[PDB]
Amino acid sequence: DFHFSAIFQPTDPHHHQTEFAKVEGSEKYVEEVEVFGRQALKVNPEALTILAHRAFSDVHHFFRKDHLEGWRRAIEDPEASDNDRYVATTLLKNACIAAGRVLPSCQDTGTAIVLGKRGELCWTGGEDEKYLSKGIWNAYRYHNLAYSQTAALDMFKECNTGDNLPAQLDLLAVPGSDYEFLFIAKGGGSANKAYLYQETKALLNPKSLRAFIEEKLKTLGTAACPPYHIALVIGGTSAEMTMKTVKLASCRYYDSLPTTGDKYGRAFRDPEWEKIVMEVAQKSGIGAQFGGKYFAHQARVIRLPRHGASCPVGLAVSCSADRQILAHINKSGIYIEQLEQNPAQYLPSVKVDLKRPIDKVRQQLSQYPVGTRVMLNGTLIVARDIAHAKIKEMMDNGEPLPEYMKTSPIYYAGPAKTPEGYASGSFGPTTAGRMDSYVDLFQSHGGSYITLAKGNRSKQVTDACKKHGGFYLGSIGGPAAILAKDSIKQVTCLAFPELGMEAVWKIEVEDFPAFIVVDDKGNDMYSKTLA
Amino acid sequence: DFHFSAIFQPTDPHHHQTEFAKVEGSEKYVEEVEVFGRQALKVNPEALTILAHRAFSDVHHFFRKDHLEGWRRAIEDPEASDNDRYVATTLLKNACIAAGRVLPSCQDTGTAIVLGKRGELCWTGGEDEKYLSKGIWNAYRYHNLAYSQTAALDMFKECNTGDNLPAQLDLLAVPGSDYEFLFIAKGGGSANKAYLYQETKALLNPKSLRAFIEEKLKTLGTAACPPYHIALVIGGTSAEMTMKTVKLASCRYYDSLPTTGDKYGRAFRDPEWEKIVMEVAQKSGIGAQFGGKYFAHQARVIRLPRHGASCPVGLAVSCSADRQILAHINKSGIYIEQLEQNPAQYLPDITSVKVDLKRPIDKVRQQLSQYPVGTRVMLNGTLIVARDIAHAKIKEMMDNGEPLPEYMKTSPIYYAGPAKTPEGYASGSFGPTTAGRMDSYVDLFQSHGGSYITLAKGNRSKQVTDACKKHGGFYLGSIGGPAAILAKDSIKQVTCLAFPELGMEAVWKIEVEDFPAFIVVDDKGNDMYSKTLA
Ligand code: SF4
Ligand code: SF4
Repeated sequence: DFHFSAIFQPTDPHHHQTEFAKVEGSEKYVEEVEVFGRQALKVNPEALTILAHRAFSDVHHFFRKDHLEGWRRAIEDPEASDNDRYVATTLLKNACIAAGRVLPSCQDTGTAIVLGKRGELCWTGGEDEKYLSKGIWNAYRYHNLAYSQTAALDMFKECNTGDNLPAQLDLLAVPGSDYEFLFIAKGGGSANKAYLYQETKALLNPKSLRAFIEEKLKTLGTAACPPYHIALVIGGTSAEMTMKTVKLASCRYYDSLPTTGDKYGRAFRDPEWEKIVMEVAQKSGIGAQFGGKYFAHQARVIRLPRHGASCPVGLAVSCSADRQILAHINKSGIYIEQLEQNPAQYLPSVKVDLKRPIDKVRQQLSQYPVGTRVMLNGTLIVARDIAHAKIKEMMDNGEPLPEYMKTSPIYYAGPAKTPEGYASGSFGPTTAGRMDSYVDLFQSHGGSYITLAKGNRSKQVTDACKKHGGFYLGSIGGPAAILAKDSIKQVTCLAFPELGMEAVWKIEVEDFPAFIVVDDKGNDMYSKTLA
Repeated sequence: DFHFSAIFQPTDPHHHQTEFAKVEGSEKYVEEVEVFGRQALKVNPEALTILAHRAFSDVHHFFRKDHLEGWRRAIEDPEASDNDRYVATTLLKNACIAAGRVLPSCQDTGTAIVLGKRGELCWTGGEDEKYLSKGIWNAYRYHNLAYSQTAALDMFKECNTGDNLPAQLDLLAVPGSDYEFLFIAKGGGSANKAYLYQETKALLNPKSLRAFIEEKLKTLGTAACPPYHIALVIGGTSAEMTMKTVKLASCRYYDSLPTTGDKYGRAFRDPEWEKIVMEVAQKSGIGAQFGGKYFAHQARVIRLPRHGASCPVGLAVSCSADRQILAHINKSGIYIEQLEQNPAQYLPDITSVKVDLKRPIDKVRQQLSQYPVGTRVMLNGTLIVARDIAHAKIKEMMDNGEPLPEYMKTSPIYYAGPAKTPEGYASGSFGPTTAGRMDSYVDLFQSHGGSYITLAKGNRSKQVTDACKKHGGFYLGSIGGPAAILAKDSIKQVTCLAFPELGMEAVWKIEVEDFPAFIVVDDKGNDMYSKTLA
């Protein structure tokens, strides 16, 4: 006989485990009514604007408890490495700066993602996407955030939309008369570490699955600013369903799922395999960015039903800029998840002068092995994805490598907007691996001998630095607000201003910490843990 | 100033270009009302059961015009290869059988996927998932389909749910008072060929993108029964959004999108790069399964906005079992897309080695050894049928010290499974499965004296070529997709031999006549895909 079984059966479908604050006076935006014998809710769509504005403001200055607790755990664990503690201490201090509500916790203030669940009898007037987008527009326009969205004018010609729109608006039809939300300000760096695998029954035994996990976790590397929230989804009804689930798992949205399967194919969380993921993460030695135990905060593993011929698998992380906020609108008004406003309660090198010919800097760096902590003082030239592409194009047309690529270390980065009275907006490093295809080319043409970013890099960069006498320095990844507040003293746009954050910048820095990751001798700080 | 721009802006948002039929009398399921000055539609949720039942029945017996036209193009194009025309003719003949409404067009009757868009003022009572699931349940229970969903009792212990549930139910909240739908009966073989790539700005120039397309199309191989509808999505706001878009693009759901971008980042279809995908597909020589021009029916290329640090890319196909149906409920009742009920009108107005399998297996190996890869054979006699779960069970037995069972050494091994048997028929639809999923067993089984001759569809990995060379083995490629005509014409008797508890994935002993295949891998190191899928 027929038995309906929903795939997802959370025991806490409305997230009662989360603490919410009500927006003062917001009961004026709602009215409970009774139509055709059923309870309904009229919602003034301005409530969606107010809510989205607040969610995408608060989320850049505060974190959840389970995120902050992980950084404290890395500081207090006797088994953590010195680098584990240094990175976690820096990120907590960064969070203390961000909680001042001026600088966002990361320069990458993310794609605006809205998961909405509108009850059958929740009546907004239907213009939900417009009103939500206006609230998002307000948050990014009137706060010191960043405009990160790139519009395609044709297949290859692009421009920044200038307002961080469009958002991703996933609005679902569900029972009842409320409106429930998960807002995510998703960094590009962790978005890029969402992976889909197409597997078979041969994966589905303990030995094969553990080897698979070990292999795939290494491909995350340090490129998305660990410690990670690691989410793994085994199965799914389609690739897109597997990937949506792994995103939500990484947001801890499915934490109240059952922990056992049944003959109807319901989804379940697997604590036994979450523990195995954490054991792999810890024993990997990758650590919180620079070697150690704290590759991962925590793990979520969800097992899904599958077509008998199929085994899609999803792997994704939430990065140091762990940014999501639950919310709901009901007959009492607008409620928004309460994040931690006092992160401070969780708190328990070689000097390199850049103000010289770059060959003198290269010579000093050559005296030290990979793993050495350095403090940089002087000028950095800032350039990432589009600027690198433009410069390669110039040289392909016979033009010289620009002077500003040959005088100073190249910082792969872009700033968020500058607060009034401040020298710099949040201004941390971007993922180095995206620039790997340029390094040998630029070095063979006399520049980019020293680069500064975050994340492990491919072997071609190690070979290039050895061939050309180059270096790759790894900044701590994630602490964009304290870097801006403490290290960055002057910021000037050098070239391609139309590129927004991706313009070429000239910045003057003091006490800028980094590690020598790749030297000029073929050595790589990550060669043992991320081989 | 603020300007709202929806990412997707189809010029035909309600699919007026699609022909719909009204379910007779279905206006009795709806009622127009007005509350708070606004027009609303009350919908008896039984309408969802009725609609889902008809959709997931019709779609297994009929195809859209653009799919059938693609097969006719492969028959009539002077540039099509001889194998292109043979494969396309076989698939059209299969569709004519399926149009008899008894046998489904493929044995893999798919995952039931529902994209629903419920208007703000469309009131169903809210139990949409249950009522849709009951209609899907009716369709798979009361027709000659298959129960394809595998429940996980724990991480590794599995069972079939026995009713092709759960469905994928993606119900969206949208303006208005109607209920619009796209139903997809998605085969596992093409679902497995949905790929996500994490790329960068370094990809986004003509030379790199063309090279990328060339490289990735080859990784599709023939594993999902081409000619393909190829969908390529460049960009996206997240991996899951990119993959949903490429799925819908493969269903031709986004055909009316704009063809140019703008400063607000709207999605667009790119006809120039669709033409490039088609050129790449055609010049690949991969062909409609066995070499030629018709690797692809058509292409869809959607360009999406992206975070500046990101460039997700999606690639996906719709296979020969191209199965989707649009539908909507409005004030006039239930409307469902009209598919083509007379596929025979696409067939034109107007050479193989006979292989007797009823000989010792070593005599069959000897005869096959006389011929080069690419030789078309006609098989007559016994096949032993086993795919994913049976292979895993047998390897598990061997790991525990048991011998390879005798029934794995007497006849060629057909990787396949049947749909339910129609009353009075020898077999339900019973076509081949994707061979590549069994690649890890071949060398092991051949080292223990069996599986010397395998029969399935799709190109295989190099380890299979090496095993067949080491052990004097062969891989025969059945045409992929024509499950109904294989069942009606070739498969004469089906008996369950072992592991009856595995259901569809039991070991079967079947007798076949005039079963066509190509020698894909011989016993000499040759592989008919070695040049096109190198
Ligand atoms: S820089 Fe690091 S912390 Fe910030 S969004 Fe990118 S991956 Fe996340
Ligand atoms: S056997 Fe071929 S046609 Fe049938 S569902 Fe699988 S890939 Fe599609």
